[PDB]
Amino acid sequence: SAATGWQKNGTGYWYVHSDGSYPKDKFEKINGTWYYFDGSGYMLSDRWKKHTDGNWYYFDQSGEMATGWKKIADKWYYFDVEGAMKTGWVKYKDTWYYLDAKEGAMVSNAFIQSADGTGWYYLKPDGTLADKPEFTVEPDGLITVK
Amino acid sequence: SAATGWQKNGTGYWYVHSDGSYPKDKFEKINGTWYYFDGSGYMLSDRWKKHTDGNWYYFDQSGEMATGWKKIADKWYYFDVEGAMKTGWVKYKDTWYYLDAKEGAMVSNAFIQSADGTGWYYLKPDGTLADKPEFTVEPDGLITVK
Ligand SMILES: C[N+](C)(C)CCO
Ligand SMILES: C[N+](C)(C)CCO
Ligand SMILES: C[N+](C)(C)CCO
Ligand SMILES: C[N+](C)(C)CCO
Ligand SMILES: C[N+](C)(C)CCO
Ligand SMILES: C[N+](C)(C)CCO
Ligand SMILES: C[N+](C)(C)CCO
Ligand SMILES: C[N+](C)(C)CCO
Ligand SMILES: C[N+](C)(C)CCO
Ligand SMILES: C[N+](C)(C)CCO
Repeated sequence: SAATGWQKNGTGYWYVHSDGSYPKDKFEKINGTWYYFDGSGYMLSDRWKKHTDGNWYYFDQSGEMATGWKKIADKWYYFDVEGAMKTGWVKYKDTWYYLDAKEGAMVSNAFIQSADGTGWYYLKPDGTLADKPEFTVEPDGLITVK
Repeated sequence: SAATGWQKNGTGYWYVHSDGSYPKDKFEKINGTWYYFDGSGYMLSDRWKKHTDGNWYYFDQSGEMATGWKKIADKWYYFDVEGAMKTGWVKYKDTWYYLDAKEGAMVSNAFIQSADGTGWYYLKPDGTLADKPEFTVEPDGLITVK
């Protein structure tokens, strides 16, 4: 906790073990919290990382691995309990949400094709699933949903 | 997960067990996360709670018990790992912070009297402890610190 723990040489943070010594290019758990250190010892803060397990990870300005829902650059993302960004459907409370399969951001006000390519799910403006959507159709074929 | 879990009757969220039944006026852990439900079964969201253990707890709009640093109404608070709002000194990374003993918000740009009433600690504008503060004094007795 003096020459042994969180260190700061201007550019960023690194961390010192009694002796392992300082993590680089890996994850580390520190007082209960996961961080990632770049190839040069420096903690990632406010940054996306695409890991070796094919997952996307986010680290806040503080360096803490994101877990659960997190608004980032004005878009929602859900991260599983082990910090992996999720895509597709997720259960949150009483309802369902859908996260782009490409960028991973929550989708809203959209039709999502069903897995078997046969049908659709509508997600409202706030992103929730419509359990009971309502349609109206005008003569030109214009559709409103609610 | 249908007539058995997160429920929503307009006013707020309540939660149904196979059969305990629905928590009221207590904490509950649900899929790894702690919530609090008022005397009437409803999940607290975006709210301070003063618990029966004499601690202050915060619950975000989502209802999640706050843990770690959390900015709330434009002030910082550190919550211990079990969600109890902390006061006094805390260790964060390479430095120290001080949280008001009264309201619990982080203190910045201030002198804090040492425990034994004998000396002082200065915390900068961003709230960090000054390990090496510098003073200058003008003829009227005016002091700058840095
Ligand atoms: C150990 N440092 C983080 C200071 C530099 C690594 O090259
Ligand atoms: C200054 N804090 C410790 C409050 C957090 C900065 O990310
Ligand atoms: C979409 N979220 C569930 C992340 C929050 C909405 O309040
Ligand atoms: C399990 N994590 C992905 C959280 C880090 C170690 O691999
Ligand atoms: C509940 N949904 C069917 C919308 C998602 C599962 O694929
Ligand atoms: C998936 N991200 C949005 C995190 C980066 C682009 O691949
Ligand atoms: C939360 N409930 C609606 C189940 C109880 C109200 O008295
Ligand atoms: C232990 N907690 C305070 C986190 C909840 C139950 O009291
Ligand atoms: C080390 N400080 C004196 C800053 C406070 C610890 O109780
Ligand atoms: C007493 N607190 C400042 C902790 C909460 C605001 O009412």
